[PDB]
Amino acid sequence: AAKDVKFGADARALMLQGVDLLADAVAVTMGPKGRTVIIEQSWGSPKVTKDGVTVAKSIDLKDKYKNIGAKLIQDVANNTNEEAGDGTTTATVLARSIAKEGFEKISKGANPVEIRRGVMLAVDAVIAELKKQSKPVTTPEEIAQVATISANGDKEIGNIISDAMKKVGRKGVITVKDGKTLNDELEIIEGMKFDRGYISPYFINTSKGQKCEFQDAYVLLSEKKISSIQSIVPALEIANAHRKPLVIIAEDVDGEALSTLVLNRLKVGLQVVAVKAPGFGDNRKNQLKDMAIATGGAVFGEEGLTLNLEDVQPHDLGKVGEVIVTKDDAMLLKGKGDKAQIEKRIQEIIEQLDVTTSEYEKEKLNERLAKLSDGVAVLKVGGTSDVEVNEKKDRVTDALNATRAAVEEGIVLGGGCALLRCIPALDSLTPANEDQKIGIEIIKRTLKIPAMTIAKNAGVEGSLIVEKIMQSSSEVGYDAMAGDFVNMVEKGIIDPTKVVRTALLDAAGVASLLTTAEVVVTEIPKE
Amino acid sequence: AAKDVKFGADARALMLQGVDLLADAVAVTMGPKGRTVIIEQSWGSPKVTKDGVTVAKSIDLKDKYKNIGAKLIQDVANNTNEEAGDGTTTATVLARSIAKEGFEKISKGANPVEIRRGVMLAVDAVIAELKKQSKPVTTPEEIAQVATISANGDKEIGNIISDAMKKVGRKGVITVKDGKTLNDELEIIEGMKFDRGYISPYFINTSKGQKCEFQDAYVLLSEKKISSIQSIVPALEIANAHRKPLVIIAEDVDGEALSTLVLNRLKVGLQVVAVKAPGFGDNRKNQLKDMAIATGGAVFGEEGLTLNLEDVQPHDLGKVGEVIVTKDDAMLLKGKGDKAQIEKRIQEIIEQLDVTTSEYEKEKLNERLAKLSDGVAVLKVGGTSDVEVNEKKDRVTDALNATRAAVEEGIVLGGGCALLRCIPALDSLTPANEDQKIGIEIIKRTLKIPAMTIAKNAGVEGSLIVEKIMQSSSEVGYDAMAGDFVNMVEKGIIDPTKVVRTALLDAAGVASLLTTAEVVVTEIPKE
Amino acid sequence: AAKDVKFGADARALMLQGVDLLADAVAVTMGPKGRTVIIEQSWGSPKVTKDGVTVAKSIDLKDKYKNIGAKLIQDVANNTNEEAGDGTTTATVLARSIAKEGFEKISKGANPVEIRRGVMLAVDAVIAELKKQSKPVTTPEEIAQVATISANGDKEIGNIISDAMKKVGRKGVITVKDGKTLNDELEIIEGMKFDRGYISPYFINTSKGQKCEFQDAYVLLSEKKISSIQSIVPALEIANAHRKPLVIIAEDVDGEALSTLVLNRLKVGLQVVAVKAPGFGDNRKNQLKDMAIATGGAVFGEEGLTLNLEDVQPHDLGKVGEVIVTKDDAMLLKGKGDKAQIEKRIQEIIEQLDVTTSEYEKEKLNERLAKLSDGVAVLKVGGTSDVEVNEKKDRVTDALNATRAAVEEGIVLGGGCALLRCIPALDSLTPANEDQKIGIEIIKRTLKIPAMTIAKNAGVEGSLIVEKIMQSSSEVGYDAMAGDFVNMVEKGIIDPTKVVRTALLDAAGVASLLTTAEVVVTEIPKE
Ligand SMILES: Nc1ncnc2c1ncn2[C@@H]1O[C@H](COP(=O)(O)OP(=O)(O)OP(=O)(O)O)[C@@H](O)[C@H]1O
Ligand SMILES: Nc1ncnc2c1ncn2[C@@H]1O[C@H](COP(=O)(O)OP(=O)(O)OP(=O)(O)O)[C@@H](O)[C@H]1O
Ligand SMILES: Nc1ncnc2c1ncn2[C@@H]1O[C@H](COP(=O)(O)OP(=O)(O)OP(=O)(O)O)[C@@H](O)[C@H]1O
Ligand SMILES: [K+]
Ligand SMILES: [K+]
Ligand SMILES: [K+]
Ligand SMILES: [Mg+2]
Ligand SMILES: [Mg+2]
Ligand SMILES: [Mg+2]
Repeated sequence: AAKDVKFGADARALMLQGVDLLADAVAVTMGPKGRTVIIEQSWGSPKVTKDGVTVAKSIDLKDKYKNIGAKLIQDVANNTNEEAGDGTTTATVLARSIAKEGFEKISKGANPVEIRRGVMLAVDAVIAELKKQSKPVTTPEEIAQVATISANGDKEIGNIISDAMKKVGRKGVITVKDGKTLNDELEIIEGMKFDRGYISPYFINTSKGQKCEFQDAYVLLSEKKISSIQSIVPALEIANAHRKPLVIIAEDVDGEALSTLVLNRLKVGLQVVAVKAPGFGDNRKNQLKDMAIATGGAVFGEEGLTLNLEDVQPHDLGKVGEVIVTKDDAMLLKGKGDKAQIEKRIQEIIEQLDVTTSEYEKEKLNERLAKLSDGVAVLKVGGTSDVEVNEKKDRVTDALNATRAAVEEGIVLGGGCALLRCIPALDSLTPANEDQKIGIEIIKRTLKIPAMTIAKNAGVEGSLIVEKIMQSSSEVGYDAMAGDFVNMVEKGIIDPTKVVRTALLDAAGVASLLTTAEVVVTEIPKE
Repeated sequence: AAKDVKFGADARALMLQGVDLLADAVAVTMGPKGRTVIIEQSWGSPKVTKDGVTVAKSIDLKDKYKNIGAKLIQDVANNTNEEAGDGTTTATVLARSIAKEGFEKISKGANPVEIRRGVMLAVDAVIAELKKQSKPVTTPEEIAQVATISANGDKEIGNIISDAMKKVGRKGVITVKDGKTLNDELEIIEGMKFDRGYISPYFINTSKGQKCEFQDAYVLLSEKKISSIQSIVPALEIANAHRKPLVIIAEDVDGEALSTLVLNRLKVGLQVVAVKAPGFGDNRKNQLKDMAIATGGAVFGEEGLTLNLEDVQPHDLGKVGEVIVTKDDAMLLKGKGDKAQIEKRIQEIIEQLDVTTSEYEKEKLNERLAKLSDGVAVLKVGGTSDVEVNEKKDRVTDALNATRAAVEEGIVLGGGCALLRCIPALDSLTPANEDQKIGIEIIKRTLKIPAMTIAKNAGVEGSLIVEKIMQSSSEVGYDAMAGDFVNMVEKGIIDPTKVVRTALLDAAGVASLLTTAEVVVTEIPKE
Repeated sequence: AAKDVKFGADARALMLQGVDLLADAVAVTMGPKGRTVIIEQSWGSPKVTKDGVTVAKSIDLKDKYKNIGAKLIQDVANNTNEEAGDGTTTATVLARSIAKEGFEKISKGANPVEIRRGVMLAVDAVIAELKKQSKPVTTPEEIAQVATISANGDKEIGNIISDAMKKVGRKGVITVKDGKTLNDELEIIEGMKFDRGYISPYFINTSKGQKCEFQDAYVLLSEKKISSIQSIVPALEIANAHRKPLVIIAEDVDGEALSTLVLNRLKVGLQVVAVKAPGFGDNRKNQLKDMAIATGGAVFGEEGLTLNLEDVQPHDLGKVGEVIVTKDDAMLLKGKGDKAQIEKRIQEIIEQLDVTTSEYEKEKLNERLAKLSDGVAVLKVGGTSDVEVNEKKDRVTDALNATRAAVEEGIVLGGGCALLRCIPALDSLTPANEDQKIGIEIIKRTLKIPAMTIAKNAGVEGSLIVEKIMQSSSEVGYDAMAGDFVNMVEKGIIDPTKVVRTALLDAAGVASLLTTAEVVVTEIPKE
């Protein structure tokens, strides 16, 4: 394949043109006053979206040289989306700013590698300052405010998320599905999440979602590994006799048993799924007992009152109404166990919580209580047509991800003012030479970009707004939706720290490497 | 694939051009004085229709940017057709008006999201007013008037529909079929409608209507799911040797059996279709044995006197005269079961009705007896050629859908006067800011469109007609066919409330979302 | 697929151009002085024809808009050909006239739907007048005149058809085959025709005609349905032993026996065909025993002196010289029954004719006598080459269809004067408004077209001929072949009523619907 080679400023200009095009397309959706982007779909209706990485991933350019910058910005946005789940537009605009400054600061005597090192040093200092200034979340009002801010100022989504996390706890399970009505509905379904996926992908019974879903499934628990075929055949016979699916939760399944299960499922049609038993040692036995009590079943392989898998009986297996299994996790939703046994187990765990003072035991008992009690939550998004339902689902997912991020770590000022207050942290750095000084100055100039973009999207002059923000007190910022300078914390314009630091880190790490190029090699287009 | 990105007013202008073209094509058919549209068919004679969604779905534009607006208006029309079954042209014209106003009201300082929120609020207020103004239907004359109005003023269609619903009840089953004479006639045929769609879309054997039509097909039943390939091979062999279609009524069809069926149908040509079994548990078995007696077949998989699917022999399966299957519902009309067993099960059901007094059991038994006794009504339309028969079928289907809608809910003034009287309901709203006020004004101006279009199609000026209507009393409207201001209720120009509110809701919900776009991304054309 | 949309007079002009082209091509063949059309055939010699439907079906235009009008006129011609079997050119010219008038009478204030309604009312009135003016056929001279007029003035064909219907009765069976000589021949073959097709397409033993032909076949009759395989296996054994084809005529054949017959015919090669038993109840038994005595066989399953099927013997099966069976009907020509039973049964049928006086029994006995006595008649068309043989066969088929139509219903004046005398019938109609009056006027102007076209093809001025005709008495018309005004009834220029009313109805029904169009949607041609 013949190739074309470009040298010097021409390649930089072409790649900067590509980066500018992609970032200008992306940045129109930033802020409370941003607008949407319509993307043509080949198989049906066009998709209307406000999500930054969704816009970034859908732009490919005919030119070979601009496509390089487009792909690099796409990489920035995708990394930011995967690591944090939010703040892709901020990463895109920061990447464009850093790339433009780096391209403009290249001369014959300049050393781009030392500029990259200085940029990395400044970014590390800013991240340290951000972590120092962070504060934790303690009240449900903060959760509601975070959810509302992340959902483009929709208060109903924030209230729904806050109520869901009240009902299922701060570490509960929340799932988003498309609805069939005009309003949003929240349903609380009992269940557990034991952080174990399926052993073999042959158990998948659907083509969409890549999950194994069974209804009214039998529960099979074994403390020890399943090796003998005769220890599992009667269970399969019982499951087939009742025409009900079977769920196998043991320590491990060897090759012979797994092959037999796969062959029976593919040929006969038995709905059998085997997963790894969660926990280790004592915790594994405790959690097996927990599911046995919850589903009304029993634990096989235990030393005390040992019950063998060979003489398995229908009454020795628990019943679960619905099972959902994926490659990362699996859930059993509604068991059929007696309430008395569940109450006894809960009381025993509560008593054991007050017996010993240790992090490990207390955390394990709290996890067991949460699994046995909280359950899962499902959110249904309503609307009239598919496009608006999809857009609302995107906003709800972004709000959920941002709320989880703000629960894991602390929160900072929103509206782009968090990065502005970290500029004085760059005054404590001592560059080793001129190039590190150039990099530090590039980062210092770049740190003002998010606030300027948010102000510009609102129809005002960003420079004056940023200058006024920097001259006010530490708690005063700009309210773009209202157009007034207000107390950010009191008005509830707050953002997670994780999203901000992740976006800054990814943008800097990719753009600084991009700005060190001298030669670009691309393939000649074919006919 | 390379993509093209457009910014600002260019994309909006192109999308508006596409929307204007599609809506101008659609709107010529609205009103009693509307005209028809000829759509070319690639496999035969051209199709002449007066139906709005049929015209809308058949317009695709070469330009990539106008096609987005075309697809969005097509989605509006399709949603209106699926939810209500009538009023697609009204939805199309309202959508065009809202889109044009929204595109005209976008400026640098405007916030389209708040405009959309205001539009939604105004639409909700108007819908509440419409629900308040509605009145129910009490006499068959109102039904005849509704059917006549919905059928483009054809009194014979209204009379025949009124007679049919008198004979089979207001909540019966009515079907439309091709006639072989010059006139329309009504016949009563016993049958059942079990309310289930088809498993796979590959079973469609027709080009028009998106349905599955077989004649003189056998019936296969299975209480349990069909999984093994060999459990279904003898039935397929029987269907092939007997050279007649086959119908499978199973709990579910897994991937292997479905793949075998679709490959056999595509390669050999067997007319086989599988649909989901209606009901659950005991009701499921009751309905399956319902249809077993109705067809004279047998129920497979039952615990008592179990009969396997592997040894199926033709007297173990029933026969039906004709099969109608669509994605939502399916029916089998003329079974071949003997009368004695049907009667004996009828008396056992009426006896079971007298055994227990409970809502669930009584409702299930009433549904079963209605299915086994009342039967369906078939309408046959007359004509000399296929084109006029198809046009009359479209009009009769629209009339039936509108009659059902006006039976479920109330009726309002026709001719577009229902929305005009709801304009004062918008004067009690207090917008939160300028943008919500702009949205409310957009909706207020849009509410006059249907009456103006109906008047314009009649060859007069719509503005003067609307102005004179708004200055008259509450019960006075414009008769487009006669050209006189008359009492709508006395003259019988009335519309269902459900159709009006559905059309308005879908039109607003899609057009307001469309009017918030800033960037359009389309794929570059290929060679 | 990209599509093109046209509005207003452009689409109407294009469709009118297409209609004018097709009708101008068709109309040159109308009348006694019409000319022929040569149509290219891709696989051999060109086809020379004078039939209107054949010419219409072979014109396809490159332009997408003219092709719509072409297809509509083709639909008119095909419907007229399928319904009456004659008068396709009249339908084509009437359709063109109505379409042209309707396109000319469209303005801003016009309502085409009311115009269509007025057209339908006018057509109904004209058809009622035509039915009033009809008179029946009573003499062979009228039949000869009808056949001669329909055969383009060929007296030999008329004489042959008159002789054939004299020999085999007015409700006899006449078939046309290719001849191998220079002259036309009529041959009389005894036989019976029971109006029943065969059960399964698998019995076809040829590629041309889609009919099953056996020679020197056995006859098996069963009063009841054949269910047991052992009740039929000896029949195939006897048929294979004598190496003769077998024809089975039973009430019905179940799936098992049909599959066995198909398998044996495909693998072994036995010439067996299954057909349905004609007649219902007593009539079925009477037909079965009549064909049994005609073929010298016996009827199995009769209650009195029951003869079983499992012990079937060669002498129990009738013998027939040859069998012709198709989808719609089947023929048994040369049975081997003894003359004594046939003559005897003739005597008892004649006796029971005079025993009771009832329309049902008298009709059944008359059909039984016709089947047992008349037989069939075959017409062989002679010529030197294939082209002129095909043209003569087309004319003979047209004459046969017209003669059958004139036997079923009455006759009216020919030469297009039948429609002229119905113009005053339109003066008694009172239109509801202006548009219905416009439609009535359109029909009134259209009614003069056939006479004008016939006169125009003769080389004279049609307007003067029509004006002179309307000023003469009721029985005076124009003789286009001789150029004189003569008494049409005396000279034998007469036409069937069915052909005229069918052509008028079809042409009006399609053209009036066509004239209401406003928008035309066509696909962009692909390179
Ligand atoms: N009312 C408001 N006034 C000022 N700033 C606001 C207001 N509401 C939100 N913001 C800020 O605007 C930003 C919201 O941007 P947005 O959610 O569109 O994009 P993002 O965080 O880069 O990621 P994504 O596109 O994936 O959602 C955040 O920095 C948030 O703090
Ligand atoms: N004689 C009449 N005078 C005034 N208004 C009328 C008259 N007849 C019908 N209308 C009104 O005109 C409208 C009829 O619309 P039309 O039948 O063209 O299509 P639609 O309801 O939008 O749906 P679709 O095309 O799917 O059938 C209704 O609002 C009806 O109330
Ligand atoms: N000698 C005649 N003088 C005047 N009119 C005649 C004479 N012979 C026949 N006609 C009339 O001319 C017409 C014959 O038309 P022609 O046979 O060309 O076609 P057609 O009946 O329209 O149908 P097709 O083309 O399918 O055979 C009839 O209306 C018939 O009454
Ligand atoms: K965004
Ligand atoms: K319409
Ligand atoms: K002709
Ligand atoms: Mg965000
Ligand atoms: Mg309608
Ligand atoms: Mg003729």
